[PDB]
Formats: sequence, structure tokens, C-alpha cells
Amino acid sequence: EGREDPQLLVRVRGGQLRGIRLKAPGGPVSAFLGIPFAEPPVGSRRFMPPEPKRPWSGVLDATTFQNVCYQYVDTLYPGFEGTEMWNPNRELSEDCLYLNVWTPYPRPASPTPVLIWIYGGGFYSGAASLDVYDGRFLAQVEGAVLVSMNYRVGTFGFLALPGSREAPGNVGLLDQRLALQWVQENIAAFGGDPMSVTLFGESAGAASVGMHILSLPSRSLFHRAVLQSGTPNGPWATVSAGEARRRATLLARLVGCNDTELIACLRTRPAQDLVDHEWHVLPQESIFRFSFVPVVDGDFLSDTPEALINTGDFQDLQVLVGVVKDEGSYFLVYGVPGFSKDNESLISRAQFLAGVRIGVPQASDLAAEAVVLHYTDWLHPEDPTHLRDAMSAVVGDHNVVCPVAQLAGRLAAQGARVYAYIFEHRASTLTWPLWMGVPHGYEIEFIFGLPLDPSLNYTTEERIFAQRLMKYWTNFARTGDPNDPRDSKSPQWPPYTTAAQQYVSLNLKPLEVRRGLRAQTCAFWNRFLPKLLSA
Amino acid sequence: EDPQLLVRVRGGQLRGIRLKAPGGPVSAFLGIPFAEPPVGSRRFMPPEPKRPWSGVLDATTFQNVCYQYVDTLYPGFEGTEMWNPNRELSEDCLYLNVWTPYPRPASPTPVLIWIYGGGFYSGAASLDVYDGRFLAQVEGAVLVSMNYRVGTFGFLALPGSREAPGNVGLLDQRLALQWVQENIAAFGGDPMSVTLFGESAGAASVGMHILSLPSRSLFHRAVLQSGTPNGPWATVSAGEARRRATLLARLVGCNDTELIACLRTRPAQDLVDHEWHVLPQESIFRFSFVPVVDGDFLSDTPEALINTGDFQDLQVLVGVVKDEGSYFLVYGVPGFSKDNESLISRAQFLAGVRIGVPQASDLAAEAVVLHYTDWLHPEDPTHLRDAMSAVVGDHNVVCPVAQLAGRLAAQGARVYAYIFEHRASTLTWPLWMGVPHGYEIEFIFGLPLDPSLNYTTEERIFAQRLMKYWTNFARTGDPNDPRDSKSPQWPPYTTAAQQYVSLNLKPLEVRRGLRAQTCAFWNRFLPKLLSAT
Ligand SMILES: CCN(CC)CCNS(=O)(=O)Cc1ccc(C)cc1
Ligand SMILES: CCN(CC)CCNS(=O)(=O)Cc1ccc(C)cc1
Ligand SMILES: *[C@@H]1O[C@H](CO)[C@@H](O)[C@H](O)[C@H]1NC(C)=O
Ligand SMILES: *[C@@H]1O[C@H](CO)[C@@H](O)[C@H](O)[C@H]1NC(C)=O
Ligand SMILES: *[C@@H]1O[C@H](CO)[C@@H](O)[C@H](O)[C@H]1NC(C)=O
Repeated sequence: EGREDPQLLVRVRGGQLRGIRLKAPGGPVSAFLGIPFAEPPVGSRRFMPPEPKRPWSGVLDATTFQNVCYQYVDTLYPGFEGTEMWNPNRELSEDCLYLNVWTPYPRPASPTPVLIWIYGGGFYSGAASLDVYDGRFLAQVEGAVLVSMNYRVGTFGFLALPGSREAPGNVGLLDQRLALQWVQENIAAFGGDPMSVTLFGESAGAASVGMHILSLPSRSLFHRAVLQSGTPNGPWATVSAGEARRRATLLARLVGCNDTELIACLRTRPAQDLVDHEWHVLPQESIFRFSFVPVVDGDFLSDTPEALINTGDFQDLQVLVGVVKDEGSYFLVYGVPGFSKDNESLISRAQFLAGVRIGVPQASDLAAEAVVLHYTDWLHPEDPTHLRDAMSAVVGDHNVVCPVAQLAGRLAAQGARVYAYIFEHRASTLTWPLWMGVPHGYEIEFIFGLPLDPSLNYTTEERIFAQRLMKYWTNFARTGDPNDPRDSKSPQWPPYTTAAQQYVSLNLKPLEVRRGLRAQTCAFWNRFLPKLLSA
Repeated sequence: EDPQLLVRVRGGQLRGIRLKAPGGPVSAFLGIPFAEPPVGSRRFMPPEPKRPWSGVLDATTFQNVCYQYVDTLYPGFEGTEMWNPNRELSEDCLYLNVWTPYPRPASPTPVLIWIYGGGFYSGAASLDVYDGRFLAQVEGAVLVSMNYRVGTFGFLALPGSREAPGNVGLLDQRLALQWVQENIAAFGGDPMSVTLFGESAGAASVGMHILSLPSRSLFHRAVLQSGTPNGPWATVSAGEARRRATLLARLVGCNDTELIACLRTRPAQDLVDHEWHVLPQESIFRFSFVPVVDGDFLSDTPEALINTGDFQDLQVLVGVVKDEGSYFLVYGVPGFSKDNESLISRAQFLAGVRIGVPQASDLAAEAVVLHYTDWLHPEDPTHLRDAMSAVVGDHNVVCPVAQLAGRLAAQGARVYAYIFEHRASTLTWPLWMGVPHGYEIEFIFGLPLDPSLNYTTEERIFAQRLMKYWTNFARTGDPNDPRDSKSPQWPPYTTAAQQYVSLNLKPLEVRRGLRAQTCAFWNRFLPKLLSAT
């Protein structure tokens, strides 16, 4: 050093870092990218719990994003920004345990509340380096210290032979946990406040956040949580020990492989071979189901999330949860016959019934009948536009809306301060067709403030709307309350309660308070369907 | 001797009476025997045609009411007593009544035949609410009503036995229908234009005449008010009728021939005393002795018959009142009473569901609770109370009606549907019960035309409107008034559009979907659930 920028030199537990001064529309921000927090989980370390990164010598260059965790890459619509925006934007490697810090420039002199982002992607994909997760805007406009980590996905992160020493399960969640510990120890060096840490995440990221709430060793590592369109409870976010074991051994067979021997053989397989067979282990033809996800191990998760949220005391927990208007639409083009992004996807009654079997793969013929009958419009039972929309609702309700409603209800009944929202604005920049509405994932670019980038062609009102959302999120992180104190003009966001069930609509219009989060329909999914399946 | 009041029928001569209606005189011929008295060894037996008589038979007064249970829940209370027998009880009760214009119609006049309800355990054609004088005076109708045996006397069955075949109360109805065919022209009636109408069990009877071949030659059109042959209460299987008949016999100290012989020695009231004790569950909207699927009068279950039926040349008017279930709640469901607002707890709602849906398994009862609960206010006692009423109304009447209408329309029938939503200003039941089961009848029969009953002028005009709909339907198969252009028109019910109309003080409003979502639950989902327990 000596001729470098003295404002970008920082020491952490493992050694010295040099970050980079980024340009944001409002001014500069500090970025420290590709900071290693674990020893590379490769070779004999594949499927193993991560170990803390061993100290390095000299100045680690922290000016670029590091490798993305080895993962399936989406092929359905090549070159289409709608899918490609979620695809890896750095080299795929098993050496991928790195994290990223964004702060104001110069760095804050007083301890600043920290936001930690956990990406989604069904636990089979994702990366902290995607453009939609750019932390520079929150850092610049709101003064946030923002952290995001890579964690192992797919087999690498979640293949488990429960009870074994060599593949104990949930190691991708342990990657996340190790990053949270890194923040506690080191974030003060960047001006961050380890006594004020808020997790947020979307989809599998949301489910991860929920699991950290439900896992005791994680509870000492953060203070507040935001769950966007995902939950630990529900049909996709976990598997039993038996089911993880069965999937792990099937995959082993499919790539040509006593747990020790089975795992030793798997560890000799090229990463890509595992990826190429990952989807073949699902027990049924299905959408919104992922082969390798957290396992109920009786360790990280001491019981099912269902049982844990039913018996947990969440007195000192503040939580923000919500959904987008059309959670299920995105998933339909990946498996339900009759659906495509390139046409209006009007479907027949027969295609609806078939689509229900795929969207609710665990349903008996009778439960499937219950779903079809509940979602049918009996005034227009053959109308193809309603059927298409009902198929979307089936998938979004089963997988996201009702699990969320269930989570908010249990958390609120048991001490938590809960705030709930529905996100209803469709980006003017959206490349998916109109019938898909506001699809899964499409609130993220607003929370992170992408509309502030002039090159992205968002409207003026969308720019203002993004600033509103950044305020809610950052005020929640700061105070546990999305409302602003210096502002009694704007309508207030009341907490979700069991008695009144209030949530707010997020759109271009000022906040509107609504009541009941699909109450009738979620009673069907959350109270009735389980009884029917268990008989 | 007024010759307008003297009629010769096949059995002999009758003398009727000239009554006063507010607008003019009418000719009434009351208590005409259409069958040999079903007494002694004829108890439980099919009716036989009345034998001829000498001289002039006095037909100026109502005959005895068929032996039946008499309600005692609210002694002296107008709301219940209005359904109670208003003449002496007797097993000698097979008589009919005819009202016509005075003087007797100059040309063959369309006939309306009323079949009273009362759950097949009660009822009488002599009730004030079934007074045919208004329809005859104002619309010029020829109106006919008959007594038919009810309870054990009409429906106790040992299926396959010669001495208690079942369905004899239905056979009483049919014999009266034959009597109309053979005799009504002497009163100025047109035997080639006969419309049946009936409410509750009467509506269900009408439906059974539709589904029974020998009846089909005796009428041309049908009106079913708040009742259907299909559904959970109107019929029993042969096994279950046999079970009930033998249990009742056992209860009164009684091989089929021997068993029925002993039952025939028992005084009528002894049978009535134990009538209710044979129901398999504590329940409401369930009756002990009802039509039986015998493979004779009913060749299969009504549901099977409506599904396969060809109903091309049939015209049918069907409908329900706004609060079908409320009347039944006070007869067994804890928490309910006419003398308070009947606000109930959640536990009372679950308990009430088991009583109102007595055949439901735990899971099926659970499904009913979750469907009807308002999950925004799961413990609001006002909603729970109104939900309880809706469960009973939907299960027993509304959804069976919607099912019947849909099957009939799909299979060629001309169908008109209504919901009756007007609560009479004179109603003596409390407000929470809304428009209860049975409370459209007094309007259809034109009772608000009686100045001494104190209906509002609006209600008087409303009554005349309904009398027009009903008699226009009888005349033409279409309730719309030809002298009236756009009113708007009452459209036929179809499976596609599902149109029905609201009957109230406001002009007709056309609606689509008769509890469509909820009836899918009852009509499509629940049976599958139970057929898997
Ligand atoms: C939009 C949000 N996510 C990331 C958070 C993007 C994509 N992943 S997804 O799980 O949402 C849908 C999906 C499912 C199955 C396959 C094969 C492909 C895509
Ligand atoms: C309201 C109309 N009906 C006649 C058409 C009057 C009563 N009969 S009912 O079946 O409607 C209700 C009922 C049921 C069971 C008991 C013991 C008492 C009353
Ligand atoms: C939409 O596209 C899919 C896939 O090409 C196809 O199966 C479906 O038939 C299409 N719908 C229509 C009506 O064009
Ligand atoms: C928006 O700006 C212009 C169109 O006016 C175009 O050149 C550019 O590609 C657009 N930006 C994006 C990313 O859509
Ligand atoms: C209404 O009356 C019945 C019987 O008289 C009683 O059981 C019920 O508790 C009453 N409802 C009230 C006042 O809550």
C-alpha cells in the first residue's frame, strides 16, 4: 500500500483486504467482494460441514465477485433475460464459499445496522453476485451495511445420508451459518453493528432465514428476519431423513456408485455428473419440487418446521413476511402441458386436472379432486382463461401463500411482531408475458433499488416506489418497524395479528390495509388437506 | 237447491258450498272421498277406489286429518300451530277438496293439484295456508288438494311383504290424481292440463310422481317448492325401512305377516308415540317413515333415476326460500331458540353439524365446518348461528334442488328456478330465522288478499304477482305474463347460464348460480368423501 486508496483497506480475522470504490447514481460506495469465509469444500470435503477459512498472508484482493457454487443451469429459454438474469454470472466451482460486503464510502464511523441477504433458487441454484442482488443502492441511499454470501446448493449443499459422518445433511445451511458468524466477528471492521443484524431472503433464501429462526445455534447470530415468498414449513423446503436417504442413494446409483463407501465413490465423480442427474431423483413428475433441500435431521432442525413453529416461543422476534401477486405462474412453464411464455396459455379442463397432479404431486386422487373442485369456477367450469389462472393459483397457494399465512399466524399467536405484505406491482421492464402477472422473484429488483439505475428504463414512479420499499426494509432492519417516525402523513403499516389479520398492498399507490391472507382458501390447504391425505 | 253447487261424479252426487272470497263467491267441494277408508285390515295397505254412494253426499265441510304426530314445542304459538291439524285426527282420512270459480267455468279450466308437506309425518289439506279460494276467485283456477296418509300409516314398509309394501301414502296421492282424471271435467276442470305443486315433502312427492311411470299419465307439469325426491331425507333404502319398521314393532310389543298383524291391533297413538325413536341418529331434518326405494313405485334411487331420465316434454318450476334451515335448528340443536337471538359458540357449531349432517363421518363433518367457517371471524356467534342455518338449508334443500334442476335441464326439461326472499310483515318467528321453510306458501295461495290478516298493500300486490306466475306456469309451462312485455322476463334455468330469479317486493332480478361453489361441495365432493369414510 501507500499509493492506493486508504479508505478501501480493511483487516478481518483471516487477514488484510483491499476493496473497491464503486460508482452509484447518488455517489460512491465501498465494496469488498469475494471474501473467503470457509476452506474450499472440495475433494474429501465434498458433502462435509464447512470449516473456517484459514488466515492468508498479504493483501487479499476483494474487488471482484468469486465463483458461483456448482449448479444446474437453466436451458428452457436461452438468451431470454427473464431466465438468464437468475443464471450464474461467474465461473461454476465447488470452491465457492465467499461473501460480499457493501458499505457507504467513506465507511460509517458509527456502528451501522447490517442486512444479510440469502439468495433463493430452490436450494439447487443461485448466487450472491447476480445483478438483482447488487447492494450498492441500499448502501448508498440508505447507508446500509449489506452482506451476502454464497452457500452450496444441490447435491453439494444438501445431499444427505442422515446419521452418517460423511454426508450429514444441511451443509449449505451450515455455510450460511458460518457466514453469519463471520459477520458477528468481523463486520465491525467495516463499520457494521453486529448487535443489529437483520436477515432477508426470497424463496429458498426465505426458507433458509426461517430455518435459522428455528435452529438454536443460529439464534445468537441475528436479531430480525424478513421472509419474501418462502417459508421453512410447507411442501418443498424440507424432506424427511428417509426421503433424503432414498434420494441420495438413488443419485449414487444413477452416477454408478455402507454409507462411507457410497460417499467415497460419489466424491470421485465430476461435479457436473452429479448436476446432470440431480432432477432424476424426484419421486414424482412435479413442479415446485427440488431434489436436494434441507433435511429434518434432528440436529440443525430438531423436528419438522411445522412442529417447531407450533410449539415455539417467538416473544422477542420481529419478522416481516410477504408474497407477490402471482407466485405460481413462473413454475407452470417448466412442466405443466399447455403452458408457455410465448402464448396465452389458455388450457382445457383436462389439462387443468393433469396440471393439478403435477402441481400437487403428493396428492391422492381424492385430494386432487378436492383441489380441482375448490378451484373450479362453477359458473364457467370450462373457461380456459379462468382454468389457466386457477392452475397458477393452485401452485402459488400450495407452495407459498398458504405456508406464509400459516407461518404468520403461528408466529403472531406465539409472541412475534409480524408485518405482512402483498407485492402487486408488475415492472414495466418485465420480459415475461402479461398472463404471468407479478411472478415469483419480481419484487427483488425493487427492494434492492435497481430502478435507481437510469440505464434500466424504469418509470419515474417505479423509481419513487423502489425508494419507498428500501425505506420500509431498512426501517424494519433499524427498528423492527417498517413505518417511518418522522412521517405521520403516509398511512401506517399495522402488524399482522391473529385477531385482525392485517397486511398491506405494496404498489404504486399509497399503502392500503387489507384483512385476511387468503383465509378461506388457506384453511383448505392448511387445515383440511393434511387430514385428507392422512386417511 | 243451488245447481252450481250440485255435481255428479262417478261415485254419485255431491253438494258443495258457496264461499265468500274478498272479490266474489267461489264454489267449494270439501271432504270428497276418493278411497275406501284405510282402516282395520287395510292399515299399511295400498288404497282402494271409493265405492259408489246413494243420494247427495254432503261436500260442504273439511274431512278428518290423517292420523299423525302433533307438534308440542311451542304450545299456542301461531308459528307452529298454523301447521298443526285443524280437524279431528282419524285413519279414515282419504278425502280431497276442490275449489272452482262461482259459477263453474264455462270452458275446460287448467287444474292445480296441491300436495302438502310436513316431512311425510304430518300435514293436511284443510290448513288455512292451503285455502284454494283465492286462486280460484282471482285467477279462475280449478284447485284440488288431497289428504294422504303420513307417518307409519302412510310409509311403514316391510319391503317385499304383501301386507306392508311401502309407499302407500304415495299411492293415496296417485289415486287422487286418477280421481281428478276421471271426475274433474264435471267441475269445469281440464284433465288434459294438470299441474302438480307441493312444498317440502309435498315437493318431494311431486318429484316422485315425475320419477314413477304410472303417475306420468296423470299430470303434465310440476312445481317443486323447497323439496326434492333426491337428497338425504326424502327416501330410505329397503334395508333401512325394514329396520325401522321392525324396531317400531318391537317398541310396541310386536315373519312379516305376523308382525304386521300385531301392528294392526295397535291403537294409532301407540304407533305415533314411538315414531321418532327409530331414527338411527340424533338428527334434524330427518323423518322416520318416508318413501322407500322399493323397485316398484321407485324402480331405483331418485338420484339414479334423474341421472338417466329422459325429461324432454316436462316443464318444471323449482325454488327455495332464503333461510331453509332456520326452522329446524330449534327442534334439536343446542343453543337455538325462537325466544332469543341464538348466538352460539364454536363448539356448539361443531355439535350442531353432527346433528344436521348425521350421516357424516368425523372427516366429513370437519370438511363441513371448515367450509362454512368464516376464517376472518371464526368465533363470531352471529356468523356461526347463520352458518348453522345455512348448513342445514344447503344440505337438505338448496343443493338437492340445484342438483335436480341441473339434471332436468341437461336431460331435456324446461326448468324455471327462483329464490323466495320476502319475509312477511306478519311473521311470528324471530328475525334471526329470516325467511323460513314454508313461508312462501301463504303468498302463492293469496292469503294477503284477506283484509283481516293485516298484510301490507305491497305484500298484497306481491301475492297477486306470485299467483300470476304460478297459474301462468300451470296454463302454459311458462311463468312469464304474455300481457306483460319486459318486466324483465324470467329465463329458463340451464346448465350453462344457471339463471334463476329472486322473488321479493322488488321487480324480478335475474341471478346466475344457485349456491354454485357450495353446492359443488355438497353435490360433488362430500359423497366421494363418505364413499371412503
Ligand atoms: C424466480 C426466482 N428463482 C430464484 C430466486 C429463479 C429460478 N428458480 S425457481 O425455483 O424460481 C423456478 C424453477 C424451477 C425449476 C426449474 C428447472 C427452473 C426454474
Ligand atoms: C314449516 C313447514 N312444515 C310444513 C310444510 C311445518 C313443520 N314440519 S317441518 O318438517 O318443516 C319442521 C319440523 C321438523 C320436525 C319436528 C318435530 C317439527 C317440525
Ligand atoms: C402454448 O404453447 C405450448 C408449447 O408450445 C403448447 O403446448 C400449447 O398448445 C400452446 N397453446 C396454444 C393454444 O397455442
Ligand atoms: C432502454 O433504453 C433504450 C431505449 O430507449 C435502449 O437502448 C436500452 O437498451 C434500454 N435498456 C434496457 C436494459 O432495457
Ligand atoms: C336461547 O334460549 C335457549 C333455551 O331457552 C338457551 O339454551 C340459550 O342459551 C339461549 N341463548 C342465549 C341467550 O345465549
